[PDB]
Amino acid sequence: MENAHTKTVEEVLGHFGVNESTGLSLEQVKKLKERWGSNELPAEEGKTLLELVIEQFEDLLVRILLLAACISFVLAWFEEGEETITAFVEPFVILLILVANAIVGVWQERNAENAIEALKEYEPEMGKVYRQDRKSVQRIKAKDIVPGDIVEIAVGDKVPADIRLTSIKSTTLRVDQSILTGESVSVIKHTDPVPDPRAVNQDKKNMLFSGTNIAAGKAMGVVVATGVNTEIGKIRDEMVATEQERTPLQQKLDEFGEQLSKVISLICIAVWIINIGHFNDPVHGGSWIRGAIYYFKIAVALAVAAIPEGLPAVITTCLALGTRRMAKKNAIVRSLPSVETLGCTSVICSDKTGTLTTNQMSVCRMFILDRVEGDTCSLNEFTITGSTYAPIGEVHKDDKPVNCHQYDGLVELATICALCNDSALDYNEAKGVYEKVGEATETALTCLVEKMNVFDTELKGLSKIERANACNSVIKQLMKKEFTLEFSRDRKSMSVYCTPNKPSRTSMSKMFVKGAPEGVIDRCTHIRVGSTKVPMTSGVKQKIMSVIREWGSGSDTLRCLALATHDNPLRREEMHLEDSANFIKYETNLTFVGCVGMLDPPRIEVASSVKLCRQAGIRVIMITGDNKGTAVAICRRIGIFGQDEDVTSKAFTGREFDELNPSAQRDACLNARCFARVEPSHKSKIVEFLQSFDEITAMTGDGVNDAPALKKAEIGIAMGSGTAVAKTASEMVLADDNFSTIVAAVEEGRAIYNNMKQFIRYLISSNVGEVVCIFLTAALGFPEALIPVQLLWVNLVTDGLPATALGFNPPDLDIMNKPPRNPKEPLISGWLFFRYLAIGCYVGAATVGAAAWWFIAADGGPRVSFYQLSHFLQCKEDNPDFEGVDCAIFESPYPMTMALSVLVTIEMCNALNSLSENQSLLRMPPWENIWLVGSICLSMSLHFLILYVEPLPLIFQITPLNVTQWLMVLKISLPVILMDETLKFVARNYSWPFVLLIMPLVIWVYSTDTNFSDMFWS
Ligand code: ALF
Ligand SMILES: [Mg+2]
Repeated sequence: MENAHTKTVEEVLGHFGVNESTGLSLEQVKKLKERWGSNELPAEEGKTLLELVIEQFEDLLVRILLLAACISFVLAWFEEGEETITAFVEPFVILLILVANAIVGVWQERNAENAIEALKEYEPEMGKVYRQDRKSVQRIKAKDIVPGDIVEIAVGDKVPADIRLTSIKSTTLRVDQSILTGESVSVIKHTDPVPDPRAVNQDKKNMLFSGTNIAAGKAMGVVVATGVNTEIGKIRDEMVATEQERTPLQQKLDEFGEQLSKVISLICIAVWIINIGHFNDPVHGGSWIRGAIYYFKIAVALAVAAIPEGLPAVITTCLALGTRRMAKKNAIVRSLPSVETLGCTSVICSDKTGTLTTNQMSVCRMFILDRVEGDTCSLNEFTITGSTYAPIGEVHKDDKPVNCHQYDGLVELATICALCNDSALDYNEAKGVYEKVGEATETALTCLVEKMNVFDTELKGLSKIERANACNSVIKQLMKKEFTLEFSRDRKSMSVYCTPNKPSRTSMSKMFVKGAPEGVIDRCTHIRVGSTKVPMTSGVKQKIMSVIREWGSGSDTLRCLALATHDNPLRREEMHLEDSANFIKYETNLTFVGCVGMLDPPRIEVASSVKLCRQAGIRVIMITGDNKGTAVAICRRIGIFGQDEDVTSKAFTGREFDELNPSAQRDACLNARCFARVEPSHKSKIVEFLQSFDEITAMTGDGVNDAPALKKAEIGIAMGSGTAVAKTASEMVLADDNFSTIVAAVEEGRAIYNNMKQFIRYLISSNVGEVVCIFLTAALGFPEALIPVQLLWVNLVTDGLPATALGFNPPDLDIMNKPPRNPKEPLISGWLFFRYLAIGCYVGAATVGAAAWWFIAADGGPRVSFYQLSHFLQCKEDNPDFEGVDCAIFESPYPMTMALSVLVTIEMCNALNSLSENQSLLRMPPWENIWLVGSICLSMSLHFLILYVEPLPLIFQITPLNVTQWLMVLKISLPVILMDETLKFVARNYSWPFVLLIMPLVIWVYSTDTNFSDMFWS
């Protein structure tokens, strides 16, 4: 059945072959069941850990590292029995870091909440259905309802499937459609067809939708769609068809990984070509026997040197620290990688009710009659302060405190509001927040009554439990409700009959009236001025109507609720209380006591957040299921739209949006800033159109309708008092219900992204330095200087501690005044690429020289020959007298610890001057980041431990160093800071206590004058 709302009830009955009270037969129900299925939303299967691990192992960098570990294990098998189990430490440690990365990634991306199964609890467990031929009413589970079936729904019942209403009992059907519109207001429904092929769910008032409870009233209806074909079915389908896409930083890192893999392949091929020169098959030797292990030892070392192993760990640590800061700001973050993507947000999409507003209806304006002029009257307008159901508020007439006891019209209005309401107010001691037991409008009237002590009741020390209803109880003690007249569609008003409790009261019959201004005023024939009744006149009616229209159609489109009372009601026994037609007849001689106006009020922290978003370059677009007028009024109130701003081509509705031209279809999302009366699919389409412009969108909401948009958007935020569907479909939850936390999170994400760029560049520079070192050692043929396990230790511990310290950098001063960054921004620029490539080349050359320094120019150590004996695998016993030295000195740990110490100290110095992108270290000292110096001294302490503890110098081929060699290492390492400062100065042009600290040290280390002898190849 398509467009069931357009067709009449007879047509939709005939199409299904269904009649009232004889809905279906035992075979027709089976045919409809097999044709469609079951009234159920298929759940999402939980993601198993095995598939998560397999997918996370698909990373190219991880794959290269795993291949390196495997080939290292193969090489270690060929190793002799002379060495101990330390030969297998390398594959073990590489596998350990790989599984550590996998486990930390699982911890990062594991969420127990499921987007469908736990969330779709809106489906009723049981519903009275199946008006088949067997009996009358069948209370069978809603799991197996067929589209042809007839359903009856009662008060508090949840609609099982998409139902096209046929008959309405109790004259009113109040439906709560918050899951599809976000509004808790009761939607009065009818059975008349709406003759439009394309209509939003709000326009469809002849249909019932699954998962929506009934505020009041009972009715009968015929199902139209079930299971996936329902509106909640569309919500679930949107919830499952959206797969989270890698954040822009992750895309940049994947591009870097692909580039790194290709350059690894090229460098490995080049090394293999060069290794042919040293080990040539025409030259008689064991080229295959022993040249293979040397080449593959390079390949494993090259792969280890290229991959920044500690980068995922430090990134996770930084994201976890940012998440902890957010949790200290009362905002719990569910996904760490989405913390940084907050900074690059181009557009913020928001839901009006609950997120921008308080979702607590409160009356803000009210007026009564004080003086009546000739064809004119004087309205005593008041304003109510308060946006919460708590009765803490004051009346303001021209912004002055007012005591309502003196005014008699206010007392009458308060009595009418107290008695003519069915709802009430209660206090939750557990939560500490007053909540509405019934309708929002009647609860707002109750709160207004309690705010002003019209009888001057004493509330000096009343408990919060009894403060909720004290004034209402005092009023109700005076007047008792004999009966009530229910709301009706035709009269659009509510009447309550009351009798005074005092036995000697002269007046004994009063009917209070509360309803829509039009009908109530047209049915009003007198005006209540103070305690005196006044005949009505045309001018007073016209001015009252004009005031109502300006209150309900301007900057603050409040819902208008006219009030009245009946001073001469007919006797109770004279009444015929069966039909609603007699109600309007009995409601004809009212006196206009006054009127009130109410709206959903925005929070007291939204407008500032919106203007701060505008300052930072983020556009805040409001998308809501409410009517366009209220949406625009709230937009103007919170500052999205100007008070006098024209919104002809900037505010749209879903029906307007769908029919719009494709070029204008793009243009609307390009320029418009407010969307109202939109389905959840419309919100998803808005977000998708915004993303099509390559813009990161932040969706904020608190309802089920927001969930498809929250999932579709890159980052989704949910309020801490909204539905669990929004909470679990969003990456961030605002526990304190504070909107400024969003701009705070954007600021923290920008700072986090800056720090992440800094330490990513630092780690990549270290890695390229190690790669250049390995390539130089392979090409020259010199004995190895850096072993892969030393590279693991350097890349993980002594780099992650400085990397975390660099992630602890203070943020930029102008961080929140800058526009959002382009998502396609390269992580490395050309000049910075040149800087870090030069640093890496210097690191490689320095490590190679430090290894060669011990071999050739050893001060106090064994001095080998020139670069002629650079090749060392050709050394053998009974050699042609190359030198009278042992051939086993080439494996000594002294050159290896030389290279390790040079690398570590150069990395420490690089961490010192990686504090800033282009600011020199002289301008801002390392003392600014007190974590940086602490992490660096901790890393030096760790290095000294691995040098001087008992077992550790065995795993790493290193030995303790004497003072002279340590000074040589320092002399080699120091010029890196000078080189970085020079490069920074060139970048810039194309404090004193810190400066005086290093002067006594630089002279002391450089005082010794030690020269070299390697000059022939130069
Ligand atoms: F609360 Al809404 F669209 F206004 F989900
Ligand atoms: Mg909402």
